[PDB]
Amino acid sequence: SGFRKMAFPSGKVEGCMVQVTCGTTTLNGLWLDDVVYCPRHVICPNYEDLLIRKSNHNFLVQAGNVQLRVIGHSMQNCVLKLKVDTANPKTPKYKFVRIQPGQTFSVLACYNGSPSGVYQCAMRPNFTIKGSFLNGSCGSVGFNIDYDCVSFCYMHHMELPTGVHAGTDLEGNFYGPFVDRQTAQAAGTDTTITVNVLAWLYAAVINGDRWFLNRFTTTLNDFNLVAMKYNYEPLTQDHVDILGPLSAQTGIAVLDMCASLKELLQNGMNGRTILGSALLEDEFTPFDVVRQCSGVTF
Amino acid sequence: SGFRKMAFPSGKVEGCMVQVTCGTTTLNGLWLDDVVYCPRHVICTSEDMLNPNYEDLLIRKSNHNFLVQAGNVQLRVIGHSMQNCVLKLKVDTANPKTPKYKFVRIQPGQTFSVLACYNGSPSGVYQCAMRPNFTIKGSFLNGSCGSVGFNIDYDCVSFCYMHHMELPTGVHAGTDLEGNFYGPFVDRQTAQAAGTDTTITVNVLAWLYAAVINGDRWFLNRFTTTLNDFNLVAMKYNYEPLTQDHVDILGPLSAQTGIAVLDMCASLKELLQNGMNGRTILGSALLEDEFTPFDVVRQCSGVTF
Ligand SMILES: N#CC1CN(S(=O)(=O)N2Cc3ccc(Cl)cc3[C@H](C(=O)Nc3cncc4ccccc34)C2)C1
Ligand SMILES: N#CC1CN(S(=O)(=O)N2Cc3ccc(Cl)cc3[C@H](C(=O)Nc3cncc4ccccc34)C2)C1
Ligand SMILES: [Cl-]
Ligand SMILES: [Cl-]
Repeated sequence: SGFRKMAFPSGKVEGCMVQVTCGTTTLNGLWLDDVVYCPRHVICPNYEDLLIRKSNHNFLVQAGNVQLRVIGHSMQNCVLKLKVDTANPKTPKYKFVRIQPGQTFSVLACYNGSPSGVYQCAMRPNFTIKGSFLNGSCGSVGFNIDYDCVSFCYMHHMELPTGVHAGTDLEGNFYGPFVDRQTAQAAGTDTTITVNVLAWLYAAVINGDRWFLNRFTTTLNDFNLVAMKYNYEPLTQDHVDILGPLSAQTGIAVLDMCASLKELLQNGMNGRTILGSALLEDEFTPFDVVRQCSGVTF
Repeated sequence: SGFRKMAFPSGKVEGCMVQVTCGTTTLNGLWLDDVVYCPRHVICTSEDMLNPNYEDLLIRKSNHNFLVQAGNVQLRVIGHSMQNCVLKLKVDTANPKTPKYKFVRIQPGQTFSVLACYNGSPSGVYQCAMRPNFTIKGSFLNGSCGSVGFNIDYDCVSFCYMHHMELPTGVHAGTDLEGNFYGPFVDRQTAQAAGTDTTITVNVLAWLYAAVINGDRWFLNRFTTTLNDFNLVAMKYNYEPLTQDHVDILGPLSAQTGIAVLDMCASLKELLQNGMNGRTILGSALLEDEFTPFDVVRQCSGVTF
């Protein structure tokens, strides 16, 4: 029993974190084999012009108490790839994957190449993340672990004026319409991840919280008309299919659970809580609910 | 900016997790140097749990009855002893991944990270608090026994909790790493229930100071309160009494924000009376009590917004 915002164990990622310094800027880098990946704003804009003025020895890379020697450099989108002479002996099995809004991942927050904390978060529909980052956190990475393979999906680049965060995949492509420069940038109006709220309602049922269940059902179209009114993302047939296993385990049809959600949106919780929360939680995917209510190990 | 329930990076603890099997029971163990620590109930057979005589069950065991697996490698047990509710298995290999560590016993209100494991393999990491009733609101399934709680201040891992059991309300009970249980609990299947839980007042205050640091003051008021008047009100909402020690501990956060502890107490008193009226504080519609004053200082900026 119990339901917590759980992150993947961060060990395999901790062994990849390094400090990257260029001039007066210090941030975090990800050392995999003989390459260190970090945000290109460490050279700071005309990034080709700023980069051509740099030599290998201008980049100081520190792994623990050991200096790594930079022997090459190149830029890929908004990521700087620093070739080093030493391959990371702690390099785990890994992939670079680009995630979609609604997907969750673990963030290992680092400062000066040293990990300070791990937390779980979701890629919002507006492509920002509600993270916890201070100055110096740039280069901190997001990941998921499947068996023994680490799938790196996020690299932290910046904080927006509302306190939320923006970054790239590990190939340097931004999530969202953001740019790596000090210009007028703002997060778009966010929405609630509907398929995730439904997954969390199924987790509440699995843990014994059933007060919100009702005898009613709904069509997908009627549910989507109500979802649009409350700034909830549209629920698709793919979402209904993905929720299939949780529907079978609890005996509550997806559209039957949609009718419970509709009543919660139209009437509130009325002094009650669900899994110790007075808000409808949307940062647990259907897979996160299955994994936490089954004890999958890595 | 931002405020999340943040756990410590679990790497140093992952390298210590092993699987311990005795007969038909399999659970997790903590391998530090040449000793594996695990709950002593690994030697019980379910029926034993009603009234187990651990000394009697243990005397019938030899070293080779305990199977310890570290990854894909079997460790050889060369000695065993019981210390309170923990079994200490001496092994022939010292853990080369043993971090710098201490065993610390914590007080209610203190927070820690939990590395939840099954079959000696870590599955997830989350942040917890020792409730005032000595239970923890964890997320544990069958096979999680032996999972540990810890803090990593600086480069030293301080182990403070080992998971032993789930109570009928879904909450969890366990011991420090010397095998002493937190709370009036026993490692026996007896009628045992968690006492009435209360809200950790000093932690809610710390979290209100974190909200002010991050730029929110809507909940503040022009009033102050005495410590005694605050406690008379707080006790009516099932909040733990606030002591002079708590007021002293909140000193640094009071100086950083310019808001006296008893002025923050007056704000809390009003929040308990009025609720939030559609508003949130740090993305929460409830008053959060699982961040200590230390956690707020650790995570938040030194400059107030
Ligand atoms: N809005 C807003 C804030 C962030 N700015 S800034 O001027 O410090 N800033 C401009 C900038 C522009 C482009 C890029 Cl790619 C990076 C960056 C940097 C960046 O955002 N860093 C950070 C990242 N995360 C958490 C931070 C917390 C606190 C301060 C910086 C933080 C620096 C004011
Ligand atoms: N209440 C209640 C539940 C737990 N029981 S039990 O019979 O499985 N159980 C009695 C028992 C008694 C004393 C001691 Cl020390 C250990 C234990 C064990 C224990 O609690 N295991 C677990 C531990 N954690 C999370 C669990 C989740 C799900 C099932 C077991 C879980 C076994 C029913
Ligand atoms: Cl010791
Ligand atoms: Cl303590």
